[PDB]
Amino acid sequence: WTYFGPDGENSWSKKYPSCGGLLQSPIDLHSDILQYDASLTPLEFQGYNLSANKQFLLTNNGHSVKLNLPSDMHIQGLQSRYSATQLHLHWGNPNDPHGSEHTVSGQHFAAELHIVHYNSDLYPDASTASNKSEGLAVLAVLIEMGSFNPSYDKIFSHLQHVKYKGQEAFVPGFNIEELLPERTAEYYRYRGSLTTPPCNPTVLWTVFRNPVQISQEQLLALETALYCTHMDDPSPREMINNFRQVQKFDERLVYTSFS
Amino acid sequence: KWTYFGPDGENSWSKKYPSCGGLLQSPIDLHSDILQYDASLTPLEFQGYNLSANKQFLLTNNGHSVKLNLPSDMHIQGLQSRYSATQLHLHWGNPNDPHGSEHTVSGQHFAAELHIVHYNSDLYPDASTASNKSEGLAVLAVLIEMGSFNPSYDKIFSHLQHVKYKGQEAFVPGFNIEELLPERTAEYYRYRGSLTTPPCNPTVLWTVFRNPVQISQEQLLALETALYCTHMDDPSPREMINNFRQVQKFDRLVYTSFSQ
Ligand SMILES: NS(=O)(=O)c1c(F)c(F)c2c(c1F)N(Cc1ccccc1)CCS2(=O)=O
Ligand SMILES: NS(=O)(=O)c1c(F)c(F)c2c(c1F)N(Cc1ccccc1)CCS2(=O)=O
Ligand SMILES: [Zn+2]
Ligand SMILES: [Zn+2]
Repeated sequence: WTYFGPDGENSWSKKYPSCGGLLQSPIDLHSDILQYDASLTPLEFQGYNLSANKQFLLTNNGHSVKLNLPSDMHIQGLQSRYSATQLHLHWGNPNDPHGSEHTVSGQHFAAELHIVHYNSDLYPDASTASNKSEGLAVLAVLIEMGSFNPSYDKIFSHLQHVKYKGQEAFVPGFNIEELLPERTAEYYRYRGSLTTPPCNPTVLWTVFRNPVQISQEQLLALETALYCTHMDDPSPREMINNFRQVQKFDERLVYTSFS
Repeated sequence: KWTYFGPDGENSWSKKYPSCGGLLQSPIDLHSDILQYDASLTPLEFQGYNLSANKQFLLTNNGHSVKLNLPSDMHIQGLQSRYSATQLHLHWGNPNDPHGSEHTVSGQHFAAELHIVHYNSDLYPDASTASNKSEGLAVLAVLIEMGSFNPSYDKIFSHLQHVKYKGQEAFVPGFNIEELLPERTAEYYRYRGSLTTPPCNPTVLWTVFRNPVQISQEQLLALETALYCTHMDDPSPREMINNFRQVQKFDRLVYTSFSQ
């Protein structure tokens, strides 16, 4: 599967039936469908300050650049503990640098960060949780161009070493909470899906209200550093526009922790 | 049995209709990064759009759409070839969400959208033949906003009660179809795309006018509540609502006849 050509998102449902099922993500977050919910208490990010004496694997899997995370990292404040498994990003391209997955009032942000977690109280690993009730929780950070962000550069400084599918690099531990925006108490919450195959409708989404900033140069590095092909592929593919189009979301609300 | 909702909805169209998962798909979001002025985009001329009020034109519910058939003496000029009209139809949302345009502008949906489908009658004998040929089809799109009552659109909408179910047909007296077009038709977006329904053939030259028209809340509610996708005797009725495809990746630039 890919984000373009004949194996792109309109054809995912062939091999991955859930991609044509219910509860699909991402969606447009717009005023008519928001409803304040006082039950939406602040999350607490535990174990996010990764040991600087450890190394964490960054990979290009051809679909995505991901950073593996340890299972002692978890969200507190949901009904079950959700333990981290990985983070990754989505972006557009230099000619149209608006590649977030979620949109707000119809508008894309430059990019979007996802921190994938699974219900480790109920299930042994994310793979097993992914097709299960209450299985997954993803945190989403909207990214816009602005000042240079030293924390995001702790990932982005490694991207050259994972330019091609199959390449890997080690990242020394840093405080992952530095990638989150201001006022993480303010968020959107809804039940949806993975935004890539297999598109399982098992994700509790938390999209923070406020974006982060990265510089013009950091965004361009993200959009130009990575291919979606192996190094020896005679027909290379840039890793660009790696976001899913928004999905219909009818007769449903997105709950907000803010009014 | 493709639909706009459920296991036969748009993310599954490609399973039966391969072009729906191919290149050059429509509709799209019209936004600054992908627009470019093209001074060659001169005005279209609309010929034979003033249909006689003493003639009548067939309105049909085919289960997927309600279309008004148009006569082949109705043409657009300006395109390399002459294109003849074949039908017009609309796309809309639902009573609780009157946002059902197909194209979006800077990420927003309009209330509804009108499409006037033409085929290259210089080259082909009918629109079905044209539809699998390069630039075989030309579709004009009018964005529709909730606003004032529109008597011209009501010349269509006042018959919808009478084609509520799949297979039903009604006659509409002729009127001037140019009354359905917005102000300043010289200002438009132009791009190469596709049918927005199965079989999604990538054979359409799209012209989306820059300016919307208005129809009233009451006209929208009538449109959004009058029609069914199913036969009159079907025991599992489906309302004809939310009949718009999501916008597609733009794989393209959109050319504008206006520079600002
Ligand atoms: N946006 S997202 O969070 O849905 C998302 C994504 F963008 C991906 F690129 C990928 C995801 C993924 F979630 N997965 C899928 C998955 C997660 C956890 C348990 C099983 C499978 C892993 C394969 S991947 O192609 O690297
Ligand atoms: N928006 S659109 O213009 O692409 C569009 C549409 F919305 C439809 F609902 C339908 C279309 C159609 F174009 N056709 C398709 C076609 C046209 C002309 C030659 C052959 C096939 C007829 C079948 S339909 O399902 O009534
Ligand atoms: Zn993601
Ligand atoms: Zn149409």
